[PDB]
Amino acid sequence: VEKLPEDFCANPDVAWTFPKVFYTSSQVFEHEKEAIFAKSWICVAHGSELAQPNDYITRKVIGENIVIIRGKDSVLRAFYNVCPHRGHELLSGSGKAKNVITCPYHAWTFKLDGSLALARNCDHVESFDKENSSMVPLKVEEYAGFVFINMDENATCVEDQLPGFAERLNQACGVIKDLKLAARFVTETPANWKVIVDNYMECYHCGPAHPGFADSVQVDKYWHTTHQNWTLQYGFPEFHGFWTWPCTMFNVPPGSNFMTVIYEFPVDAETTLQHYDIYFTNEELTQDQKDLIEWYRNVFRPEDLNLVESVQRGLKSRGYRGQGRIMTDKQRSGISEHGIAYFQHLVAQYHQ
Amino acid sequence: VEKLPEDFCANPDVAWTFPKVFYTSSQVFEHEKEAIFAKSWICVAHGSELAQPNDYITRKVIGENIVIIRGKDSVLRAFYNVCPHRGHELLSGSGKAKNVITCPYHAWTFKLDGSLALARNCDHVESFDKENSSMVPLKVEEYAGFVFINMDENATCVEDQLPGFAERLNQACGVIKDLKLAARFVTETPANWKVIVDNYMECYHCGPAHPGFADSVQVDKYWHTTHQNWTLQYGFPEFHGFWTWPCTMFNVPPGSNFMTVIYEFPVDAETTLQHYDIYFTNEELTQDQKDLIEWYRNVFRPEDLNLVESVQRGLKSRGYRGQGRIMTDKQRSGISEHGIAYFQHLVAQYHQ
Amino acid sequence: VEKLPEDFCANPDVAWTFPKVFYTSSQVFEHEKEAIFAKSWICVAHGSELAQPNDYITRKVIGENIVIIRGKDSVLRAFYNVCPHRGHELLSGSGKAKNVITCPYHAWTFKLDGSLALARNCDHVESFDKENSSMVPLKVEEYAGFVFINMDENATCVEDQLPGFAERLNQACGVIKDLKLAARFVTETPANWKVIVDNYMECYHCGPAHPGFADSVQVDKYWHTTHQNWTLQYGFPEFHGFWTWPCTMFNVPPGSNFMTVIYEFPVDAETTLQHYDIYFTNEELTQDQKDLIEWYRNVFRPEDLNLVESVQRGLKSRGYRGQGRIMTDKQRSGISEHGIAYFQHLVAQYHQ
Ligand SMILES: C[N+](C)(C)C[C@H](O)CC(=O)O
Ligand SMILES: C[N+](C)(C)C[C@H](O)CC(=O)O
Ligand SMILES: C[N+](C)(C)C[C@H](O)CC(=O)O
Ligand code: FES
Ligand code: FES
Ligand code: FES
Ligand SMILES: [Fe+3]
Ligand SMILES: [Fe+3]
Ligand SMILES: [Fe+3]
Repeated sequence: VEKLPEDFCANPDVAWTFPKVFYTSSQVFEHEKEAIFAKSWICVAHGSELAQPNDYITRKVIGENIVIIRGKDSVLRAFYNVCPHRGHELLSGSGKAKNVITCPYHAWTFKLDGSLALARNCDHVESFDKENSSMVPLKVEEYAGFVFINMDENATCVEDQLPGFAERLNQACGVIKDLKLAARFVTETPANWKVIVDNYMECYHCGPAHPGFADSVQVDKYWHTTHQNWTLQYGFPEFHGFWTWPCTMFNVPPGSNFMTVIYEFPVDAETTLQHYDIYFTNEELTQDQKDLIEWYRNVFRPEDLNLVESVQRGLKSRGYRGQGRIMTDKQRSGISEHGIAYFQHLVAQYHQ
Repeated sequence: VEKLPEDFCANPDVAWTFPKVFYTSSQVFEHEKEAIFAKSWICVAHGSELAQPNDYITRKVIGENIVIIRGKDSVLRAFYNVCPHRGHELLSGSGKAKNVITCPYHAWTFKLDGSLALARNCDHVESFDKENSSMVPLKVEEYAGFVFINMDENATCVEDQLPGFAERLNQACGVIKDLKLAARFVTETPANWKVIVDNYMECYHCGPAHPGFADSVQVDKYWHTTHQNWTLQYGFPEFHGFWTWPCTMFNVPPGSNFMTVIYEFPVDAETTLQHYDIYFTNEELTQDQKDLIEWYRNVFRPEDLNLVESVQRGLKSRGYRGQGRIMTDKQRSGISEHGIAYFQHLVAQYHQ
Repeated sequence: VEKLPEDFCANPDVAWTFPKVFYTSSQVFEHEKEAIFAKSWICVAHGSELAQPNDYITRKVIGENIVIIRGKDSVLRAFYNVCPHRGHELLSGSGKAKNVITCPYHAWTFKLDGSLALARNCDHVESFDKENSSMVPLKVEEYAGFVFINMDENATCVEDQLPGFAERLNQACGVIKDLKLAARFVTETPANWKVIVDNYMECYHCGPAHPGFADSVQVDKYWHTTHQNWTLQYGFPEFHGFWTWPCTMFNVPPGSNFMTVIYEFPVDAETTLQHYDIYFTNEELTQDQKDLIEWYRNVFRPEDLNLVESVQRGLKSRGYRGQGRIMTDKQRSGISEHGIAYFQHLVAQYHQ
């Protein structure tokens, strides 16, 4: 029942953020849950986690426990992680599956393509239906070295969602096929998923909110350019910060020899599960990599987590007029907030 | 407003579990809360806890704090555990009440039958009603050596709910009257009460889910026969497992000299408080009895608690088609799931 | 949405408490939140906390984070604690502000009167509206030596809400202007705000529920007189206990040189934030004052917190008939509950 104009934030030079209800309403969240997150490609992992036959991972997004698994035939598949008998979860965590999936409850077994292998005693069950007792699939695709799922059977391909993105990312970081997961920070953040994207889409805040990092880095004339359902923040010692629709962020810091990736998995209007993954090419970490990981964990990320959490609380106040001015300038400077207008302009298209 | 056919699961040979909404909907739970648990006899304890005058226990079921108390006149009574003046709780925990109940807030005193003994200054309050300032009762009955409460004043008697059950239980365990509480495991379980019953009503899962247990024991016949709102699982050193409507289960393991009892006290659609009681006839326990209690606590029960918790999560998934096939076999073998159909057929009569 | 008669508890000699729904319903709370707490003067502190230029405190009441701040010009002001840019909270805790407020997010600065000082880069933002970018004020007034806020722009003055109260309080304690905060107990209490007022408005409970305190003191005359939206419990070495609409209580114990203040900041139907402040005229504390603080913290207050928490649980029971008799005696004795009737008669006017 809450709608946005089709031209909402179409002019970034004179633009404001959503009326606050869009950050807080459970009704708005339920619509975005089905119109956006059940019908878009959702990045869930780096390819290194699913490279070999029988490799699998599990993810939870908008209330759906999903298993992605590389088959014995090396075909990548994704399934709802729920047994078609009486609903027990099939796999937990991540690792290497055996040659069949065995349900922990009554030990029905499934091939890695989801088809029912053996249902105990089914020969003695009247009219047992073998073809509707398979695991339920969804779409999965490998794109740009990462892995995306899609709950909409009618989805096309990741490239139609993020045209040109793979090429640009492989141009910022040429070592993607050999990156390996070094650390993952798991946090349930009490902020709307769009508030966390807003926080990523500008550098207006890094001076005030990231003193130790911005003070040492003399970064001026850093540009934020929009493309097709993704954007690129590029600064100088190159920096790359990609945002991709709806809410996965890829960062290639100065060395261009490593990456950090932010995965946002919305839970409800005021809760978002975040994975903060750090990837290096070497499995054995040096102490310089170990220290860098702890700087991310204990110094950098807490500052951004605190910001979006305070904003979520303030957004409910009757003392917040309703919308915030997006501080875009004529020059599209490094401190311009125009990236927020691009993101919210796209979001508004789902609120017509 | 979610209704089931009257013939739901009337034919166990071709049957499926409830549509998933019945295990997850708060609307369904509120209906079951009032149509079943406020109008059925609810087992709360073994008789040994209330055998002497002034004995009392407290229970919480469907949001109601209940005090069950044996009066000075040796009459067993049950009351809502709330003062008639301004609503302070009257008793906590379990034990021996003094000869009057004294409310901790304004020290009104009540007799063990619920009557107001003395309300201070009531002589000076205009039109004070001594007889509607008594504790509010509900029905209680001793049946089969156990204690049942009922929130419906128009209820009849436990035998009308469970015809023949006491006669049959006393044949399975001839020493019930001499049982004493040896251990109680209290768990607030994140599963619908009906998922927990499903898990009790079949042995399809014992091989897969209780490996250490199914591996040691060579069971030479196993039958699940239905009766009158209760069922009996009987195996061969006999084993007896009774389920009684709505959700109390009584087990008589091989020795037949001790019992374990499962009490389910539903909290909401996705939460059930469970009591797992172990009763032996001797007050001082042997080292083998202590060992058996720890096997139940740390090996056996966690396996069943984990199953129902995983099922409750999987039942919410859009990848669960909706209903699960009840694996009934022609022979009604030891691993047949037909007990579930009987249970769910009874539940369905409450969703007309 | 069930309404009360205009004469509800108009006759204290024959009166009952609200039907239990008024203490538990979220719908009732939402009405009282907007009709009472967003339209009444809410006491937040003693003036001593805001006496000097740049002093500030923060409070939270009915979901609103408020900052009260004494400006460089020595004018006392209050603001919603939310940045007009993108909603980050502005200040935390209490203390001495710098000469401008700096937002932690993007470092907009505000003078202590709420007006925008500096918005970084605003010179390059098209059509930037500086005078609709100030912090949002609400009304604040110093009254009786304490500080009140009001969320209703059309509010008048505290004296219109509490006629004669300041005049009578300064007769109870003549040194209010020299008091200083000696101790504060902060508790999120799981009780409706009206249950907590009930608990304050009678001494019917002091004998049974405060045993160590009742036997210890000698009371030669104790009266509870009602006025205009406030009441006075007065005893003899005088004692004064003031309740003021809606739920701030001021205590002047026998020595009549110190004060105890209860602030209730409701959160929802079943949750109330309480501040219990103890004020002495000397800042450097004696051992007897220090001992007295601990008796309040660990002996006296826990008894009252436990009473209201148990009452809130009991009010939900179907075994509570619905309303409780207010134990008013014809002689308005020391243990008469007639004060509850006065309070509930005032509350009832909002449920017509
Ligand atoms: C894009 N930018 C620099 C604004 C956000 C940073 O990339 C934060 C991060 O990479 O975790
Ligand atoms: C009936 N059966 C054996 C399947 C369940 C077990 O009795 C559970 C139990 O004894 O606690
Ligand atoms: C009003 N009365 C005496 C009932 C309550 C006490 O004043 C509570 C208090 O002083 O904190
Ligand atoms: S739930 Fe998977 S086999 Fe029964
Ligand atoms: S509440 Fe039990 S006596 Fe007042
Ligand atoms: S939110 Fe306060 S300056 Fe950006
Ligand atoms: Fe940041
Ligand atoms: Fe089991
Ligand atoms: Fe008290």
